[PDB]
Amino acid sequence: MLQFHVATLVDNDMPGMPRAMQKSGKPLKAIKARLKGKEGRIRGNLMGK
DNA sequence: AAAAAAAAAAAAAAAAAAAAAAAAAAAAAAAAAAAACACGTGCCTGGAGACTAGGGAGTAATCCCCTTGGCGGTTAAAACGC
Repeated sequence: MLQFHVATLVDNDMPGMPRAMQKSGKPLKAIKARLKGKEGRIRGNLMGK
């Protein structure tokens, strides 16, 4: 479970790995979700601020 | 009048299609080491050549013994039938 919490802190988009459960019925938004994506920290905040 | 048990309110907690790259399994040919009937080699014991001389087999004559051939008399053996 410690490895599960560490992995979901790092990457919650890993297939074959149980998704982290948030309080509002959503998956947890990890740091990879903050960076990778069109609306991410790179494309939506550094590329397109 | 004081102690114990059940009921209810409050608080904490788990619950979509497409394409490139890599890993992997079945297969498959190529190439490098241990066996094994017959070939390579040297030795020798047996195969081969020559002379002697003799004794066992072939050849000639004879005969008589053994083998073959015929003719007749019941006749037991064979054949035929029910």
